[PDB]
Order: sequence, then structure tokens, then C-alpha cells
Amino acid sequence: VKELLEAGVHFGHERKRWNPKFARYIYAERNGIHIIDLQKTMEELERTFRFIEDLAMRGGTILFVGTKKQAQDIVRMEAERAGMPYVNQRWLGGMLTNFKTISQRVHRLEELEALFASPEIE
RNA sequence: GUCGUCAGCUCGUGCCGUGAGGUGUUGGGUUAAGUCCCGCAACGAGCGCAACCCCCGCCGUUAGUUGCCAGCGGUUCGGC
Ligand SMILES: [Mg+2]
Ligand SMILES: [Mg+2]
Ligand SMILES: [Mg+2]
Ligand SMILES: [Mg+2]
Ligand SMILES: [Mg+2]
Ligand SMILES: [Mg+2]
Ligand SMILES: [Mg+2]
Ligand SMILES: [Mg+2]
Ligand SMILES: [Mg+2]
Ligand SMILES: [Mg+2]
Ligand SMILES: [Mg+2]
Ligand SMILES: [Mg+2]
Ligand SMILES: [Mg+2]
Repeated sequence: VKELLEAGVHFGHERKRWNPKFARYIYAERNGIHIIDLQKTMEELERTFRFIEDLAMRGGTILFVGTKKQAQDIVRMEAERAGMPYVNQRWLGGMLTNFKTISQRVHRLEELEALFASPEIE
């Protein structure tokens, strides 16, 4: 399943913009485009998903991030539909690094959520 | 007093740099303005700018020893 699916319309990409390090994953270069190794991808998702899995069964919170347009909503949906945090909008200096301060804003959205639904606009 | 009512000066954390330091405050648009929008490795905050105070312009409320025949009556015909 996870095999032929990806093997389908989901393989290879780009051309002449690449770290030679990522090259250990490329199978070939047909049509001038890098043909990523299909199999090598599956082999990886194995170790990955094992961590994805273990990480969830711990109850641990994953932060999703995809500011790129071709995935903006594709994050939104899947993260909400998982109770997990995500950011498809523009990222921010200190999201994690300067947490407490960025968080001050979250709290500010709580404060604003008060008056956004309270009889105090008399 | 003054530069100068100029729109500026700077702080917290993060990030950047061996460091002095940088970012933010820059950049596009906007305004009397670091005014505001937009963007952004910064996110936000403080002293400034504005706004809250006084005068002048229109109008209503309350007050009728100023003004008023607007309105009638008397007039030494002066709102006496
Ligand atoms: Mg949880
Ligand atoms: Mg209400
Ligand atoms: Mg109220
Ligand atoms: Mg100066
Ligand atoms: Mg400066
Ligand atoms: Mg500076
Ligand atoms: Mg420019
Ligand atoms: Mg300001
Ligand atoms: Mg009047
Ligand atoms: Mg008369
Ligand atoms: Mg008469
Ligand atoms: Mg008459
Ligand atoms: Mg009288």
C-alpha cells in the first residue's frame, strides 16, 4: 500500500538545485529531472513512522510547519484532524527559541477572545 | 535659553557577529509624525507624536436686575 501509492504520482523532483548529500537518495536523472529512489523512500518512512508512531503513543505533541502555498491548507486540515499544533502561515523568530514572548501573543488572543464575545462593549 | 513641535531616542527576550556592535527602528505605500498599512528574524514594550485640558466658530438645556414695545399700555418718549 504505502509502496505502490508513493511509487505512483509522488516520485522524483527538481533539477540542478541540490545538495550532493541528498544525492545518496536519487536513483537517476531522466528528462533532466532528478529521479528520487522510490524504494529508498519507503525504507525511510519505516524508521520515521516508527518514531512518528512511538511519538504519538507517548502522547507527545508534534508541531507541523508548511508556509509554502502548495501545502498551506494541506497542513491545516491534517493537524486539526489530529489535535496537533501547526503553522501554515508565516513563521516567526523564536516560535520555539523565544517561546515565552511569542506566547504572550497567544494569551493576547485569549484576552481578545473575551471581548470578542462579552457584554462589555457598552 | 537652545537645536526644535524636529520625529526622534531607547528598552526586554530571541537571533546575528570573536568583538565594538547589528537586528527591531530597515525595506514598499502612507501621513504633520517611528501616523497608519503591508512586508520582514524578530516578537512585543517604554519616553516621544496624537488624543484627554483651555479659547474661537453652529446648535440645544438650566438661569432672567443684561437686552427687549420683539408684544400691548402709560411716557419728563431714556427700555423710564
Ligand atoms: Mg497533548
Ligand atoms: Mg455584547
Ligand atoms: Mg460595558
Ligand atoms: Mg535630532
Ligand atoms: Mg535610528
Ligand atoms: Mg539602530
Ligand atoms: Mg526597496
Ligand atoms: Mg508610535
Ligand atoms: Mg441659544
Ligand atoms: Mg406698542
Ligand atoms: Mg403704541
Ligand atoms: Mg404688530
Ligand atoms: Mg425693568
